[PDB]
Parts: sequence; C-alpha cells; structure tokens
Amino acid sequence: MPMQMFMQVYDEIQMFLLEELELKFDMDPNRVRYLRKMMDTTCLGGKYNRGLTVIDVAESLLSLSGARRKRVLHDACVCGWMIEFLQAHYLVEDDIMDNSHPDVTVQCAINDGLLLKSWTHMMAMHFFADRPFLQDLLCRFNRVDYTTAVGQLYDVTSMFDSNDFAEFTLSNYKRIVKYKTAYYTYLLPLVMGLIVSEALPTVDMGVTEELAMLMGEYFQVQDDVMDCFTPPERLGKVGTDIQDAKCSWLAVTFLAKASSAQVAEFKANYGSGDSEKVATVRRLYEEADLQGDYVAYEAAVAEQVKELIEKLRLCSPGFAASVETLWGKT
Amino acid sequence: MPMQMFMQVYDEIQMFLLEELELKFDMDPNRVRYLRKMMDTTCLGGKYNRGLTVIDVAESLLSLSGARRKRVLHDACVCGWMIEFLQAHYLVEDDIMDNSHPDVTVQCAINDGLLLKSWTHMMAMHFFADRPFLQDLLCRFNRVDYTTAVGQLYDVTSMFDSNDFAEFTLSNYKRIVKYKTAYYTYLLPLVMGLIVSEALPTVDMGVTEELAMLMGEYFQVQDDVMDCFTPPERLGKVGTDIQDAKCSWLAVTFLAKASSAQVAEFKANYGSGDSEKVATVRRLYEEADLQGDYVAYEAAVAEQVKELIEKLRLCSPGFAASVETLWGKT
Ligand SMILES: CCN(CC)S(=O)(=O)c1ccc(C)cc1
Ligand SMILES: CCN(CC)S(=O)(=O)c1ccc(C)cc1
Ligand code: NA
Ligand code: NA
Repeated sequence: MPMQMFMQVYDEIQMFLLEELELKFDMDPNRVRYLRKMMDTTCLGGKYNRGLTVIDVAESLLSLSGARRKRVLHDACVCGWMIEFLQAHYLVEDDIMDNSHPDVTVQCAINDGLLLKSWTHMMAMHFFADRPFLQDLLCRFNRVDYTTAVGQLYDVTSMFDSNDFAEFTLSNYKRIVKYKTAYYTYLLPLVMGLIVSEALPTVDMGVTEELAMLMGEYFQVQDDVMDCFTPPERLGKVGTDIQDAKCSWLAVTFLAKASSAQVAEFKANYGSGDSEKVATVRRLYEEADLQGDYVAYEAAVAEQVKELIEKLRLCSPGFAASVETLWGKT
Repeated sequence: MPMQMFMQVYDEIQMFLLEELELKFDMDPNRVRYLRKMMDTTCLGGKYNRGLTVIDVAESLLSLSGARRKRVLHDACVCGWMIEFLQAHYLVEDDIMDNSHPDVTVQCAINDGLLLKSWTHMMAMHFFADRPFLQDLLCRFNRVDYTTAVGQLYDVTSMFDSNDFAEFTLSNYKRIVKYKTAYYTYLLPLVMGLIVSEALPTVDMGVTEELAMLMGEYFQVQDDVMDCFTPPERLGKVGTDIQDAKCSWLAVTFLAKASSAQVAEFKANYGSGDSEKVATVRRLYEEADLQGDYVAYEAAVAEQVKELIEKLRLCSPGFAASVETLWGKT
C-alpha cells in the first residue's frame, strides 16, 4: 500500500507535468517523450526513503492528532516526490562535475538539472494551489535547498583555501554532513510530513533538528567506512574518497590519533589516484584501529538518537513513531 | 537617483545574504569574502535593464493609481535584483556548457549557479516576509524560470531529434525567443513592477504578454544580425551562431527564399567551425539581401509594438509609460 500509492501519484504527477508542457508550453510530442524518459531515468530506481518518510509521518499523525485522510495522504505523496525530484536534481548536478563545437549532452545535462528543480515548484504550485501551507511549504523547501548548496561548497572546498588539512576536524566534518546531507535527507521529509498533516507547530523542532543531524551523521560515518573498505562489487560503486581527498570521518579521526611521522606519510599519500598511495592510506587507517573506533562512535551516536526520540515523544507521540521507523532504516 | 538607489539596495541585499551565511549557516570569513567576490563578479557590470525596469514600472504607478512610496520603491529594487541574480544564474550555467581528479573550478561553477538561484528566493523570503504578495510573487517567478529552462531546451535541440533543419521555421524561432528570452527579460520585470505596486489585476495581461513577446522578438532579430555581420571588437564578442548551427532569424529567413541548390550549399556549410564554410554562409546571407529584409521585418514589428501600447494605455495609462521606456531601450 505505501509504495503502491507512492508510484500511482508519480504517474499522476508526471502526466500533469507533461500535459502542462504540451498544453501550455507548446512542446512537441518528440520532446515530451524525451522528457518522460529523462524523468523516469533520474527520479525512479532508488529506494525512495526520503519520499516514503513523508507518507509515514503523515499516516502516524492522522492516527493521533475520511475526507481529510485521503487529502493529507495525497499531499504527502506529492511532497515525497518533491524531495525525490530534488534528489534527482542533485545527482544530475553531481554527474556534470565528473563527466568532464557545442557539447549537446552536457547542454542537455545542465538543462535536465534545471528542469528537475523547477518541476518541484511546478508540482507544488499545482497540487497545493488551494492549500493554506503552500507559501510556508515553498519557503521551507527553498531554504533547505539553499542549505544543501552551502553544504556542497563546504565539502568541495574542504581541502583548499577559497579564493590543506586545517579544516580536517570533527566539527567541520559535522558541518559538512549537516548542511550537505542531513537537512534535506532527514529533516526535510519530517517537516513536510508535519506540514501536510497540519501538525507543524505541535512538535519540538529543536529536538527534531538535533535528531536529523545525528541520524545523518550516523549514516555518513558508515558510508565513509564502506567507501574505503567495502569492495566495489559489494558497495555498488568504486570508492573514491581517498583519491578525491575527501574530508571523511576516517581522515579526521586518523589525524587526531596519528604520530607526527604517520601524518607526514598520510599527507604525502592522500588525494592521489595512484593505487599504492591509496593502499598506503588504507594501511594507515587499518593500523590505527579505525574500524574499532567506528563501532564505538556509531554506538554512542545511536544512544543519543535512541534517547532523543523520547523527548519528542513526551509532547508528540505519533511523530516519534515515524522518526523511529526512519532511524530504523538508518 | 534610479541607478543610485538600485546600487544601494544591492549593498543592503548583499550584506543580509552574507551576514545570514555568517550568523545562520556557520560560514567562515574566508568563504564569506569568496562569495562576496563571486556575487560582485556575476551580478554587477551589466546594464541592469531588467532590474531598472521594475523600478520604472513602480514609479509610474505611484504617480497614477509617503510611507507607501518608500516601501513600494524598495520592494521594486529587491525585485529588480531578483531578476539580475536570475540572469547571473543563467550566465553561469551557460559558461559551464562551453568551458569544457575532481575539477574544483567546475565544481565551484556549478555551486555558484545553484547559489545565485537560491539567493533569489532568500532575498524575497526576507524582504517580503510580511508582504501579502510573497506567495504570488514566488509562483510567478518560479514559473518564468521554468519557462526559460524550457526555452533553453528548444534552443539547444533545434538542430537534432531529441532521443536537421525541419524545425528551422519562423514559428519555431518565435517559440525559442518567447520562452528562452522574452518571458524573463521583458515580461517578468513588468509583472514584478505591477506586483509590488499592487496594480497587477488592473492591466490587460494579454496585451502585456503580446508586447513582451514582440519586444523580445525585435531585440533577438537585431542580435542575430549583429552576431553575424558586426565584427568582434565592435560586437563585444566573437559571433558564433553559424558555427553552432543556431536557429537564427537569418537562417530561417534564408531557407524560405533560397533556391534548391543554395539550400544544398547552405546545408553543406552550416554548423562548421571552418572559416571558409562560415564565410560561405555569410556570402549566402548577403546575396539573398537578408539585411534588406531585416529592416522591413523590424519596421513591421515596431509598428505592432507602437500600436499595442495604446490598447494597454486605454485602461492602464501609467503602465504604458514605462512599457514605452522599456521599448525605447530596445
Ligand atoms: C547541491 C548538491 N551538490 C551537488 C551540486 S552535492 O552536495 O555535491 C550533492 C550531490 C549529490 C547528492 C545526491 C546530494 C548532494
Ligand atoms: C536557462 C538558461 N539557459 C542556460 C541553462 S539558456 O537559455 O541557454 C540562457 C543562457 C544565458 C542567458 C543570459 C539566458 C539564457
Ligand atoms: Na530517497
Ligand atoms: Na539586465
């Protein structure tokens, strides 16, 4: 029922967007079918955890505050696809960075990125045209999107000086995770579920923001370790954080407990594509027992999460049930 | 006074955006100064015709409907910078297409494009937080931005089949100009001036949209001819429409009046970087007396413009004065 309803609304949203182009933007069928394929390629095939989270928050709040149910659930599905389209937009933008007479494939990739973002506005302005929260929804959505772009800047420049391992600290690592990932992956689905359920001013936002940041941190630390030690055919991709000189949890944790000569060896081998230098970094990580510290770090974070949901439950019990399910996914 | 007030509000807007990053997004001074420089580089130095148009529409409506004057004029200046920032965003996106181990300059260019667009939302949500039109403003702004991205798609793919001179027609040329340029360069400043002046539902939008499309068409046809025949040091850039196989006014007009063998020669030489083939295309344009048809075409368009402003003047006299000044700039 959850996934089945999410996919039906996708068909409804897609048909509105494509018919709107046909009927109001003078688009020819060849381009409509081209955009239908591009939308399917970029928005479908993931796990939809951000979008389904909106629905779960919505159903948990109509059980503890007929016609309002069906409407709130449909609005939750449209909000779920807003985030999924936003995620598709970020992935297209991220491919343009590493993918490389006018090059029409790069022109169309840039265009795809612009269309996917604009589609989030177009579907909200249509399906929520008569909702009292449309203005608040757009503002909280645009602010989270801005937050993510700022987080991207923090991440991309963490090894230089914007016109260098000084910013390789744990507090800066958390700032990157917070802005680049946590706000739109964990906080935004929860907020949108509260908005369509009319129960936004009934929750402790501070505890909610604190939980979203902590859950993103838990997820990103595990992602950083898997990027380094999980082999490609099991991870799903080729891990590249060492070659890309990423400010990863492994890198900042190693620098805190390495000897002066190891730091020299780390700094000499980090951020290179050579197989031996990458392997030297993995050797340094192993010999520093980082995968031992990884277990303890996540355990402590999980304790802060498992104990922060209860504060939220004292005044928002239905909210905390969905936050627990979202945490269980992490 | 007009330009002097527009630049003061720029300083106010910039200081809010940068302080917001410092105070609410945890941004370090090195990055704040980096973004201040990027903002100055991308948003300043143009002619500001889109942004000043908002102010001119605003002042023409407070003269024919003290505290309301100063507020509406400040709101007009913020709306003017929204469009200017949006223009800066499109130019950054356009540079990524032709500008080309992670390449941090391309990463920062993509990031710049995202920040410039998000800044349009952030400045509107702040300076219009207590305005009744904030929601309508955001929706009309997002729809025009969407319109421009659709126009980009029409332009970039006018020579292929989205997975070829069939789309080299005058009606398709107008569709490209309408969506890619006219809506955000001519219609959007007028609309925003009406929104902040509270006089939006007091004008004939059909005549207004018709004028915006016609003015963009007039401007783009002149731009197409200058791109081909005005030498680079006088045009300000190297004209590249022939090499890029653009659907220009010259190309669609030539195909309507060329002989079968000339079309073969045109099709054989169009869309190539070779100096002789580009010169052959210029030779074909000259021998077809296109710069003679150019004068007549603009004259006829100017007549439709000079006569459409009067319809708008019968019910919106103050509006038509600013539209005349905007047309005079064209
Ligand atoms: C603004 C997003 N950024 C790219 C412009 S990003 O932070 O690198 C990013 C890339 C991909 C994903 C799924 C999320 C974020
Ligand atoms: C969405 C805009 N497009 C780029 C993504 S564009 O139509 O090519 C364009 C480029 C530059 C300018 C100033 C205007 C439009
Ligand atoms: Na998701
Ligand atoms: Na301008």
